[PDB]
Amino acid sequence: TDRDRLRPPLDERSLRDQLIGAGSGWRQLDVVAQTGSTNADLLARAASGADIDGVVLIAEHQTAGRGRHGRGWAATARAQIILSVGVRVVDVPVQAWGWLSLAAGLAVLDSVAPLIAVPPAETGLKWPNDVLARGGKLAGILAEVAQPFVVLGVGLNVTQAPEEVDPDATSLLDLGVAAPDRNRIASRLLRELEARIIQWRNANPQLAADYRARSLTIGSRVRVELPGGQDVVGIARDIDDQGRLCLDVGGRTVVVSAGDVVHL
Ligand SMILES: Nc1ncnc2c1ncn2[C@H]1CC[C@@H](CNS(=O)(=O)NC(=O)CCCC[C@@H]2SC[C@@H]3NC(=O)N[C@@H]32)C1
Repeated sequence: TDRDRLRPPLDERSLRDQLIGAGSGWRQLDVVAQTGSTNADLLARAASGADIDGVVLIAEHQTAGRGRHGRGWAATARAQIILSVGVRVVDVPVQAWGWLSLAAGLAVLDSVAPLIAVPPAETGLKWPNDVLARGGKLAGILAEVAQPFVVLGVGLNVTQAPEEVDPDATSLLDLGVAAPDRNRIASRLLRELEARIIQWRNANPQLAADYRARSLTIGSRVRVELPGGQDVVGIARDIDDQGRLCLDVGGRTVVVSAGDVVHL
């Protein structure tokens, strides 16, 4: 397609020089031409004994991507920022691990927000793992547990056309960013991510506060599709200390640990 001219490759050397060294917590960064799933790859490293804390894996293309709840993730080469990072979590109470996922979405949003000229309506965070812009899914986040680690995965649509991946998707290009630079965006993303991970590890109240400020879900009428197929309709009110969504259902509180949110 014509978007190929807007998709130059990543510069691995430059990313390493920016992100590895004094002042940074990232220990390793690799760019691979392609793989099945960056999340699976880092999980596999950990499963064979690797210390993956602060390890970054970026793929130009991903052929067997994973979404939440056994779903998939679609991509074409060089159209997204596709990455996974390792996070040691055993030092943090297990009940707080759900916030690491929310923190990642916040980091992704903050990394790309200033690139848009004028933010259209419905731009922000949808619980529990969506970055939305103009109602479209700009990025998806997947967290997978492999004690003592969590592997955090990010799929961010940079020039990816919705016709290539999913009808409800959007990208920076489709949001009016004419020539997005994936090298600059990747660096910004990883720096934002480091800060949010540190905040999460230290239970900094600003993490929850900043998330709330960018939430599209809180205050909205929602239908939540639960694991198992059930739907619950209510109004989202808050996120608890476990990262769970708190719903007002006719005056009753229903707290949801996992589900698919539709804003009504
Ligand atoms: N590229 C896409 N953009 C927007 N929506 C998409 C795209 N591809 C598929 N979709 C739809 C089709 C299935 C839906 C999956 N939604 S979900 O259940 O909330 N899961 C997610 O959003 C988590 C996605 C995480 C993908 C990252 S990419 C690198 C890392 N490795 C990996 O295999 N997964 C993560 C979204």
